[PDB]
Amino acid sequence: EDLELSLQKSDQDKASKDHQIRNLNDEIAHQDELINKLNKEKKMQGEH
Amino acid sequence: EDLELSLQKSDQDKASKDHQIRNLNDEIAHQDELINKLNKEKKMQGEH
Repeated sequence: EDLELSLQKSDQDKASKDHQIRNLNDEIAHQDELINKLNKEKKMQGEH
Repeated sequence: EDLELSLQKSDQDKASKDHQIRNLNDEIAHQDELINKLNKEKKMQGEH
């Protein structure tokens, strides 16, 4: 009963980290167009 | 000894995923001044 108390809580540590690496990967997908369109916005300003 | 084996599988997996989070935390920090550099460009060339 001691060892499951680590085991359930260590998985609880892992699942707390599992969506964390997902959400930070959801961030890089989300800001991707922001660094992409500002690569586009300056170059069309580069004409002007 | 079976539950020790499943504990050491998670224990090796936890810090190895922590190896995945840090360079991913690096890249989310890497573009951070870069997008704000692009942000300060349009605020600079705006009146220009």
